[PDB]
Amino acid sequence: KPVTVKLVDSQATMETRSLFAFMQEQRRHSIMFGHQHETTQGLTITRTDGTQSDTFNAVGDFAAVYGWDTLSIVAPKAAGDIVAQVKKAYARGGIITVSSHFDNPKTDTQKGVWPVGTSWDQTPAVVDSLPGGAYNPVLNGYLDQVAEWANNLKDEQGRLIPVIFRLYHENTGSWFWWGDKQSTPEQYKQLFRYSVEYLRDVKGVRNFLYAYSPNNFWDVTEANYLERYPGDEWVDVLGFDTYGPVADNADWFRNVVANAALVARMAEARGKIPVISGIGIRAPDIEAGLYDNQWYRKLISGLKADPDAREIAFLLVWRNAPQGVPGQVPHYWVPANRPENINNGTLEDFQAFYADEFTAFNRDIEQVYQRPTLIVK
Ligand SMILES: OC[C@H]1O[C@@H](O[C@H]2[C@H](O)[C@H](O)[C@@H](O)O[C@@H]2CO)[C@@H](O)[C@@H](O)[C@@H]1O
Ligand code: NA
Ligand SMILES: [Zn+2]
Repeated sequence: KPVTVKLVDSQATMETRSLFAFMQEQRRHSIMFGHQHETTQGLTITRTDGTQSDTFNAVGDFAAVYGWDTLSIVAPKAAGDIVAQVKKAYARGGIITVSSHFDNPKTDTQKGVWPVGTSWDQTPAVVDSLPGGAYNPVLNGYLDQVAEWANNLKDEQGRLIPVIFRLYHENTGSWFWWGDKQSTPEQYKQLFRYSVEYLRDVKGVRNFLYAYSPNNFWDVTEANYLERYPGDEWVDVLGFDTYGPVADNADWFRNVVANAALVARMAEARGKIPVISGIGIRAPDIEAGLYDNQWYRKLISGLKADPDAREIAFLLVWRNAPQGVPGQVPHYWVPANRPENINNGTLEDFQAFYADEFTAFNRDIEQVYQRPTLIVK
């Protein structure tokens, strides 16, 4: 049966429309597991060509949702090209999402001392990057490259590969140049809308669903989520990102569930897909060598028990850095099939999460892209 969909891009390809329809249905039957750099970064992988993952080595299947970033698309592509690996993920029926760690359009010529000129350069650049602003051409250059990438991202039959494109995330904090100290809510909304319009209307991107993802709220209300929300005309996917303590984390887990419940209820009301677009133990705790060997079991237990939170389409955890990060300190979220994670109980935790009937990995999702749809618009 053909389902009626209303997308940000009413001219989206049939496969893109199908992806939306798939998640609309699937989300009330499972939660898909997502992983950033699934087949491009791992502690246990010997090839980064898109054929291996730490997830696969841990549980025998890939993540259902594959996350990557504009750090692999926009010059200087610090994270490396991902076209081949995206194509491999799509060929095995996976779902692709790309987040936007854009450089700072006001300061990107000044790179040298980290974090100058990067997403993490907190110099406000929202006002300055909108049309009329001096750095609008710099932002447009980034968007040009995203569009060229999207417009040429084709499968073996020459059809465009759908991507869930997540823009200006974690915007309710101030660690990024598009954050809440860097912009009024109206200015942020304009940046998001301008960028979607540029991609869709100026550059003709037809294979994107658009995702919005602030941080978790501690005062979990619709009014709070709506303050910087770009609007129903501009967003297909309602998400949030949340990172918590490794220890004494019951309150944080309740907050995860509350935020997921909110986005799920909002998504049903607004005809959107609710997701958790980024979730994990906070990086500093992992980097200190700490672990919670019940983390994944607590996550799935809490989510599936709640009648609203359970309705999210996916949750995504962050990258498994093969050599960690400079402190080298560990920086990974999927427990690896190796002595350290066997011994500390985290591998068992993740294997139990995989075994859970409500989690969906890559072999658990079928006919994602061939569903008939009608479009409103
Ligand atoms: O891959 C881009 C950088 O990602 C960082 O990880 C952050 C991420 O920026 C988000 O804030 C959220 O997902 O939390 C993640 C973990 O703290 C780090 O992995 C950097 O090393 C990357 O360059
Ligand atoms: Na679900
Ligand atoms: Zn159903």
